[PDB]
Order: sequence, then structure tokens, then C-alpha cells
Amino acid sequence: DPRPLHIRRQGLDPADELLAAGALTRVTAETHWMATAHAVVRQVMGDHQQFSTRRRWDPELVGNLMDYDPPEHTRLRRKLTPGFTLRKMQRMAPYIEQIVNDRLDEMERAGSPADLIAFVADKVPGAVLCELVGVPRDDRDMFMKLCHGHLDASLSQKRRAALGDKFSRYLLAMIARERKEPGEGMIGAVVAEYGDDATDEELRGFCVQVMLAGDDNISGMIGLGVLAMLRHPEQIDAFRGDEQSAQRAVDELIRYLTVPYSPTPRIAREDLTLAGQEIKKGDSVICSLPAANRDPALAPDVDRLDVTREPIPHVAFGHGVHHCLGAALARLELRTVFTELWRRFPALRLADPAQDTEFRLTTPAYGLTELMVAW
Ligand code: HEM
Repeated sequence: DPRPLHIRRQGLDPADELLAAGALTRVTAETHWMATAHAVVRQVMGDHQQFSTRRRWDPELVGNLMDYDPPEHTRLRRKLTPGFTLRKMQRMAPYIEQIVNDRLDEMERAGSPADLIAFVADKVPGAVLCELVGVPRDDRDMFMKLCHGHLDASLSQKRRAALGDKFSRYLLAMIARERKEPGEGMIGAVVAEYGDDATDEELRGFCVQVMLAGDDNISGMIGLGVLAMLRHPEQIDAFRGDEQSAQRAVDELIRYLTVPYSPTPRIAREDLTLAGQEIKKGDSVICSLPAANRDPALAPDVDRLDVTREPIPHVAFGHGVHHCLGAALARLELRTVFTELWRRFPALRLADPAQDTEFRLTTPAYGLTELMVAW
């Protein structure tokens, strides 16, 4: 197998060989350090003074938070933060419920059995991001096409450049409308707070980064999440009670499934000794978030999904100053999807108990390509 250890999974778990990798070891044509222990990953990601983020990494946008470190990163994140406050996330909840129920309506109309990934997992995330950004409902299909299209390598140059011209024109008019009268969306929140200090280029950059950062991780979580819950049916009761129970179940699913294989690679800013290893200035460190969230020190049963467990402080959203800017949105979106899904389809089940599981192996986030369910 040519695939790097950190990208290997076995079912819903990290592959056995990744789970047996030491806390911090060398892996290889580039050679890097691979961190698998929870405390080592926390040390690497939390210490931005010794470990900077590799720039222009792909699992160049202006104001792409992942490219900078404090203080430059701190100023940029500060500027974007207004679009992600907890009070603003609370106000999104009804909109997110409506998006989810509109997709569950299309699935319901198609009839049992149906593919949950095509109807729900692959559609809800981008619609929630459009809602967050401030894109008008009737423009969302077009917006998703323009945004991903201007970055689609499989297209012809002519096609990709035309989509990019349209995307720019669309974004700039949206930005001008928000500056004139700020709305409740992300752009409006940034310009309401910082006005002209937030440049059009920064805003365009913030928009693209967010569209890219909150899509695959969420669709992977919706698909894998439903599959995990169906495999542990008694635990579905956590989505049939109070909000706190549902929130704890979402956090547990996020930890147990850890869809991102790794955060941005980190570069040693100088020589240092970590976990008994000699790290030299310039060395690259890849953090296996899935392995770190299965660290035996975290719990005797860290390898089991248990939505009622004493919560385990996981690294699936990262750690330190770059900790996922959309984490609260993600938790809310996921809780909404699962709560509404089981409210609508109480008898949800795999369409065929013996059906194969179709894993999504081509994306930076683990997930499913299809999931046939009955109800
Ligand atoms: C369950 C889903 C999600 C997971 C597991 C996830 C995971 C992560 C991780 C691991 C990082 C840190 C990367 C690093 O330190 O190198 C990160 C950063 C980030 N995430 Fe997420 N994310 C999710 C959903 C979202 C959503 C929905 C949004 C957008 C609304 C989002 C926006 C971002 C942004 C902008 C950053 C960069 C923050 C910074 O560099 O300061 N994420 N995410």
C-alpha cells in the first residue's frame, strides 16, 4: 500500500498500523514527523511560536487564516470573528432547521429506500454556508457552481476563467450591497464592525476559505454519523431528548469519527526535542487527528462510540490559535441534521443490512459516497 499511514482507515477507525505508530516518528518524496499522541499533537498545534503553519498547503487566497501565525494571523482572525459569534450562530438555528427539512422533504418524496448522501449529506453543508455568508436563496445553486467552478482543475481553462470572472463580479456586488447596508450574514457582520478596514480582497478571501473549509468535513460527518448511529441504535435516543444530550452525542461522533486526516502541516521554527525526538529547524510535522483522538490515555474505551460517555476533549477541530473558526456552526448544523432526521424517520435503517459501505476516499475529509437507507 503506497498510501501514507495517516490517511489509512479501517471501517470507522484509524487503520491498525496507524494506531500502532509511535507517539512521534519519521515517515516518508518528502519525509516528515508524524504525531499520533494526543499530548504531542496538542503541544505541536498549541505552540505557534515553535511550529508555524506551512503556507499554501493543500489537503493563494488573501487573508487565508491558515497561512499566517500570530500576530498577522491574530489581526486577520479578529477581523473575521464578527461573522461567527455564538449569538449569531443561535440566530442561524431556525434557518438551518429549514434547510435540513427542505432536503428531508425531497428525500421523503423520493420514497424508501433512498440515498441519504445525495439528498442530504452532500446538499445541506453548502446551503448552510451560503446562508452564513449572506447569499440570497435563489442564488445559492449558482453561487455553489461559481465558487467551486473557479477552482475546478478538471475543467478547461476557458471554462474555469469564465466562472471566475462571474464569481468575482458576483462577490463584489454582494460586498458593495453589504457595505451600503450590512445584513446579518458573515460579510455584513465584518463590514458592520470594521468598515473599509476590511478590504474587498480580504472579504473575497474570507468567503472562499469558508466555503472550502465547511463543506467536506460536514458532509463526511453527516454520512459517517448516520452510519455510526445506525450501528449503535440504542444511542439514537440521544437525539430524541433534550438539546444537551444531542450536543454531547454530536461531540462524541466528531471525536469518534475525526473526519480530517490532519490539520495543516506545522514547521519547526528552530531545533527542539519533543517526545524524545530531535526536531530540527525546518522539519515538517503532520498531526494525525484520528489517531490522537483514539489515544489510549484518554479513556479505557476510547475506541468505542459512546454518546453518554464522560466527554473527551478531542482535537478534531484542532487546538491553539487556529482552532476551527466554524466549530460552533458545525456542532449546531450537525445536531440539527441528526435531530430532524430521526424526528422525521424514526425507523431509519440501512436499506439492506448486508449492503457494502461506500467510503469516500478522495477527499481531505473521510466520509461516504452513498448510503442507502430505508424507513
Ligand atoms: C465537523 C466539521 C469540521 C471539522 C472537523 C473542522 C476541522 C478543522 C480543523 C482541524 C482546523 C484547524 C486546522 C489547523 O490548525 O491547521 C479547522 C480550521 C478552520 N475551520 Fe474548520 N472544521 C469543520 C467545520 C468548519 C465549518 C463549518 C467552517 C466554516 C463555517 C469551518 C471553518 C474553518 C476555518 C476558517 C478555519 C481556520 C481558522 C484559523 O486558521 O484560524 N470549519 N477546522
